[PDB]
Amino acid sequence: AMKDHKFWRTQPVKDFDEKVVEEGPIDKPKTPEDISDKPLPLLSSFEWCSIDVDNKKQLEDVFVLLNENYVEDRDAGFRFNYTKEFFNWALKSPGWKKDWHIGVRVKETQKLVAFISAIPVTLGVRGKQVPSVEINFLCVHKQLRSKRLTPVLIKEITRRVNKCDIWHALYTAGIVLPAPVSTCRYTHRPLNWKKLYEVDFTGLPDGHTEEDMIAENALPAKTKTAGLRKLKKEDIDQVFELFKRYQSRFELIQIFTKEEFEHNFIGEESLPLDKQVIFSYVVEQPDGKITDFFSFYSLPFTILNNTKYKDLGIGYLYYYATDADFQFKDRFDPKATKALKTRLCELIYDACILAKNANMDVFNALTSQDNTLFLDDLKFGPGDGFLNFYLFNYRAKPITGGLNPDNSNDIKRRSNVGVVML
Ligand SMILES: CCCCCCCCCCCCCC(=O)SCCNC(=O)CCNC(=O)[C@@H](O)C(C)(C)COP(=O)(O)OP(=O)(O)OC[C@H]1O[C@@H](n2cnc3c(N)ncnc32)[C@H](O)[C@@H]1OP(=O)(O)O
Repeated sequence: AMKDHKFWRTQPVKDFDEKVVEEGPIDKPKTPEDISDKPLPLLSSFEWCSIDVDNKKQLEDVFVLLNENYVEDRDAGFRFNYTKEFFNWALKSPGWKKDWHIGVRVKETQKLVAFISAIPVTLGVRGKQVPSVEINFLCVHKQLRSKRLTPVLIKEITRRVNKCDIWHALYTAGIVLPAPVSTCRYTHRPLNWKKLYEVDFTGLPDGHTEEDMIAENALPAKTKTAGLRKLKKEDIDQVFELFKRYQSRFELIQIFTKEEFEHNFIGEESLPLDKQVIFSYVVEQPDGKITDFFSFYSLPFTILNNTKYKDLGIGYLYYYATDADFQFKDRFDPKATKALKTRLCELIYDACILAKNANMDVFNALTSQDNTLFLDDLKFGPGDGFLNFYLFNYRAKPITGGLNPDNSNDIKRRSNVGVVML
């Protein structure tokens, strides 16, 4: 499908199979002065609204809307379980504005029925510094589906961001839209097999007993990497530089500021185990040097119609970095690769141990970054979904997603996608 995109055919996006030769903005430059200060027209019975994350009730309508409508099928037996903690983390990064957390409420009932948010970030695209925004959490109520409300949400958010002189954005989607700059596959590492099976999230291959599977996926109780501990504010300067250094190898990344970095990796203090969102770890050597860093975040699902379970823990491998190959000049030097693979397999194995001990039931990871070096060895099984990466108002050459043409993990090129979207 290439011409049947009534809305996207009108937007400044790359075209399918387009041979990019000059990367960069698509539309001719504009000024925030050429941008209407008035919110786009909306269906007579609807009205725009600005969700204040700092408001209990308002933030609540957001995750209630998303929880009830994020899954496409009432018979699924499961639902997303966004929390106030999750959104406080994801929506309050430095530079955020209530004006960019947009919703659509029914005038009469004031019911939230749509939502979409943007957060400002600096994107690094093949070395190019691009002030942008990341769009996420787009959601339209099930009763308002196939009515083409989405394009209006997109256009209204594009306007508010443009009025602030920001002209680009990164967004991801499982569905195929005009020219993705990259595609990655999802993988799942069973941490609590028995429960995943009982809530029907994994199968039992013919020839295998439930005992085979449990033993096969059984994990040690304690981590193994020496010097491994939780990230602390004291560590920020070192970890930040280590991260930036490692990240520079990728072609698509978010260029954090120390402030953004700290907000993103050290969560809200005083949160119970069962409510904690971000989990960041570091490895410190006897000389005080920080040589490793990895993180994962929690986003549970609510389980339905089950007498034994009503919640499913889901950990998502996030950002990480290590100096394991800083000794070699060329990332793809087979020696640099071997050294990096051995370290990542070690660090991420401990990550699975930490996620399981944190009561995560399954561990999710994409084939982005250098993930394919450890994915198969650490038993992250091939998932059924794929994630396409896109750039609004920006034309860029294709970036490796860590997949072979047959959808298997490309362990030799890995991926040049360094950003991890929520
Ligand atoms: C510089 C500043 C710019 C900032 C803006 C950046 C732009 C990018 C922002 C995009 C945010 C993405 C980041 C995330 O949050 S991706 C996560 C989105 N959420 C979910 O997948 C879970 C729940 N799903 C829903 O609520 C769906 O029903 C949605 C709302 C997604 C579609 O509701 P609906 O089924 O009732 O469709 P429609 O009748 O309103 O309208 C259909 C039109 O919209 C296009 N469409 C559908 N889904 C997506 C999607 N995920 N990205 C981009 N476009 C999408 C579609 O191709 C069609 O246009 P066209 O093919 O005919 O031309």
